[PDB]
Amino acid sequence: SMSVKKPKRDDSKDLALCSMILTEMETHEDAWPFLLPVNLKLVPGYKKVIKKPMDFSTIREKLSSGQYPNLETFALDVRLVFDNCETFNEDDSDIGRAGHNMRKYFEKKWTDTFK
Repeated sequence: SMSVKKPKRDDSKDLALCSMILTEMETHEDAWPFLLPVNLKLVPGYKKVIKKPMDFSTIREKLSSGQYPNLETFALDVRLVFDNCETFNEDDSDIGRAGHNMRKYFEKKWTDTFK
């Protein structure tokens, strides 16, 4: 509250560390469904159904342009990529499995870097 603060966590490396994690996600072999924005002209249903599209290239652009106020907003966008994937894809499909694998990969990197 006013004039009552928890001890100051050092957040000066967060930007660099989020960038590294994003690089690691981008270079994973199962990243291919998530690297670029879904083509809303060519994928039936996607525009209507997925209210907030998100992808790794868009996260990169946001990150590099100071559009994440903190590391939780970054994590929220990454999770949005996978939540979208689950909404639109059967679990039993290549893309469905890709999204599960990537989400796990991310959550491990996140816990190991910050938790």
